[PDB]
Amino acid sequence: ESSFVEKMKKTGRNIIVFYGSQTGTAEEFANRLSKDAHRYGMRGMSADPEEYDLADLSSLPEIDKSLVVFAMATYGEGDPTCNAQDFYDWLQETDVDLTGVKFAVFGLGNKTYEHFNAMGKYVDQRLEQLGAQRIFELGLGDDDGNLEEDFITWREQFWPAVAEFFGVEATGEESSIRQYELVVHEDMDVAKVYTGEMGRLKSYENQKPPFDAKNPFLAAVTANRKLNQGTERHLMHLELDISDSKIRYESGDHVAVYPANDSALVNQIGEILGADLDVIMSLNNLDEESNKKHPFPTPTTYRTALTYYLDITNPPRTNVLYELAQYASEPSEQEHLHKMASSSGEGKELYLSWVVEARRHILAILQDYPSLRPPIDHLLELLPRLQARYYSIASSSKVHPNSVHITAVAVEYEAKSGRVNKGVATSWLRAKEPAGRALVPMFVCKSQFRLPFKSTTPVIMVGPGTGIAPFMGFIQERAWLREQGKEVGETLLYYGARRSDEDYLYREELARFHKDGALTQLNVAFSREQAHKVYVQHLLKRDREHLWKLIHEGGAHIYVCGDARNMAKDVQNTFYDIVAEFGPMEHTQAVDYVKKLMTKGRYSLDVWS
Ligand SMILES: Cc1cc2nc3c(=O)[nH]c(=O)nc-3n(C[C@H](O)[C@H](O)[C@H](O)COP(=O)(O)OP(=O)(O)OC[C@H]3O[C@@H](n4cnc5c(N)ncnc54)[C@H](O)[C@@H]3O)c2cc1C
Ligand SMILES: Cc1cc2nc3c(=O)[nH]c(=O)nc-3n(C[C@H](O)[C@H](O)[C@H](O)COP(=O)(O)O)c2cc1C
Repeated sequence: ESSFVEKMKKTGRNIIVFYGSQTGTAEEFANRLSKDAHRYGMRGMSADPEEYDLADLSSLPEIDKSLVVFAMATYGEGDPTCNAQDFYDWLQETDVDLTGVKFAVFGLGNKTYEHFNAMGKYVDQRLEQLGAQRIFELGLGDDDGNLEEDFITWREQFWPAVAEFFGVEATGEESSIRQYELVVHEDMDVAKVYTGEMGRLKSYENQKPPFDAKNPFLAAVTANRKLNQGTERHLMHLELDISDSKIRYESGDHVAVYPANDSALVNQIGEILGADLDVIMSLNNLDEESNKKHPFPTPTTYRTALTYYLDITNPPRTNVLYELAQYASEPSEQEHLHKMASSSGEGKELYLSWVVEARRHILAILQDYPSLRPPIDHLLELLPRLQARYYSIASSSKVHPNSVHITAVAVEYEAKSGRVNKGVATSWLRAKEPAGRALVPMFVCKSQFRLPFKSTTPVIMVGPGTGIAPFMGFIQERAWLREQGKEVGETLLYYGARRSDEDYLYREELARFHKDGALTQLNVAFSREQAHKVYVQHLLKRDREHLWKLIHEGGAHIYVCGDARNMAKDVQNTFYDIVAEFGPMEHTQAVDYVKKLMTKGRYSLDVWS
C-alpha cells in the first residue's frame, strides 16, 4: 500500500499525476489535472514522486484504463526539482520494460535558460524508450511568456485526447464554484489541532527520523551574526544544529527551510476581513471522492494557516483576482478586478504593471479595494501554499558534520505599490536569536555542485557577494584534506563585492585559509567605488594565462555561484574569450569547448534566480 499503484486501487483511482515542483507551480497544475479527471467520469490523484518508488510504474498496467501524467519543472542547468531527484536518478539507471504503461508529460520551463524544459523532455523521451505509450504530446510551458495559458492550451487538447483514448466524455455537470466547505469546531482538544507542522500531527514536537521535505528536522540556531560592516543592508551568517538528526550533507548541497509569515501582517489580514483568527476549523473537499481532502493541514486555526501554510506575500494570481471580484460591492472596483484578471491585452498589461511589477500582495489588494469583503474561509482555499526557501550550505560536513551554515542577505525593499515589502524567510531567519531555543524546520536537498572526485584536481571558484556561500564549505573541506595528509590541487577564489568596508564577507576566515595555503589564490574585486568598477569576470581576465593552464593542462573544475544570471553570463563569456585567445581558436570553437567542459562535469553552476 506504500506503492502508489496499490494506493490508487484502494481509492479507485485510474489516473495519477506526479509533480516535480520546487516553488509549487507544477504542484498546482497536477492538482488541477487530477481534479479534471472527474469532469470525464474518471478519478485521479496528484502525487509527490519523492514519497513513492517510481519503479512501481511497472505495476500500473494492473489498473484498467490507467494513466500516469507528469508535471515537471526544470531547474539549474536542466536539473530536476529536489522532489524529483530520486525519480530522475532511477530513470537513468533503470532498463525496466514499461509496456502497457500510458503517459503524458507537461514540462514547466523558461526559454531564456539554456536547457529549456530539459526535465520535461527527458522524462517524456525516457518513458517511451522504456516501452511506455505516449497518449498525448509533451507540453512545453514557457514561464518567460505566459506559463498559465500554455498550461491551459495544453490542457484543453489533453482531456479530449484522453477521454477519446479511454472511451469517455465530459459529464457537463455542476461547476461546483468552491472546492472546500467550512467546518468550525466550537470545542476541540488542543491535541488534534495542527500548529504549523507540515506532515504528521505533532511531528514538530515529536521529532522522529528520517527527516525530509514532509518531515523537516527542527534545527536549533546556534549562531546568527551580522556579516557586513555597513547599515544599509543586512547580510547574515547562521549555524543550524542538526545533531542527532542523522541528516547527511556535503559541500555544495542546499538546505531548505519552512518559514513563518510576519505575525503583524497576518493580524492585519484578519482584521481587514473582520475575522477571529483564533477560530479552529477545517476546510473539507465538497467532493467526497477527491483525494485532496483539505487544502492544507487541518484542523488548525486561521492564524496558523496564514502563518505557516499560505503564501500571502507574492502577487496574487489572476484567477484569485477573478474569484475575488464577486465580493467587491462597488461596481468600479469589481470591474477593475475583472479587467486585471482578463486575457485582454489591456487586462494583461494592467496586471503585469499594477500587481506583479508593483509587487502588491493579498493584503494590499484588500486595502486598495475596500468594497472587497470575501469570507476568510473562501480566501484561504484561493491562496497558494507557502513554499520552502533554499540556501547554499556554507560549511563542509567533513568539518561540521552536525551543523549546517547559511549565508544570506535580508530581503527588504520599497515596492512600486508604495509599500515596504519584507522577504518571508530572511526576515524570519534574522529574528532567530540563539537562546527557549530558536528552531528552524529544515531538510537537505542534494545538488550536483560537488568538489572533484580526486583531491588533486584543481578548483576554480567564482562568486560575488553571497554567492561565496558554497565556497566557504569547499575551502573548509580542501583545507581539511590538506590537514589529513592528502594531496590537494590548487584552490582559487575569485570573489566580488561592493566595498571592503561595506560588505567584504568572511575576511578573517579567508585570510587564515590563504595564510595556511588552503586557499592558493584569493582574488577580490570591489564594484562600487569610483566610476572604475571591477567585477569577478575582470579578475578572471587578469588571470587568463594561469587559468588556461589549470583548465587545459591541469584539468581544473570550474564553479560559479551567485544570485545574478547576468553575472554567470558575463563569467561564461569571459571564459569563452580566454579559451579563444589561448587555444587559440575561433570564438565559435571556444564556445563549444566551454560547453563541453560543462557536459564533462568540469563547469558547474549554482545561480539562485
Ligand atoms: C538552489 C537555490 C539556492 C539559494 N541559495 C541562497 C543563499 O545561499 N543565500 C541567499 O541569500 N539566498 C539564496 N537563494 C535565494 C533564497 O532561496 C531566497 O529566495 C531569498 O533568501 C529570499 O527569500 P525570502 O523568503 O526572504 O523572500 P521572499 O519573501 O520570497 O521574496 C523574494 C522575492 O521578492 C522579490 N524582490 C526582492 N527584492 C526586490 C526588489 N528590490 N524589487 C522588487 N521585487 C524584489 C522577487 O520577486 C523575489 O523573488 C537560493 C535560491 C535557490 C533556488
Ligand atoms: C534557480 C532557477 C533555475 C531554473 N532553471 C531552468 C532551466 O534550466 N530551464 C528551464 O526551462 N526553466 C528553468 N527555470 C524555470 C522554472 O522551470 C519555471 O519557473 C517553473 O515554472 C518553476 O516551477 P515550480 O514552481 O513547480 O518549481 C528555473 C527557475 C529557477 C527559479
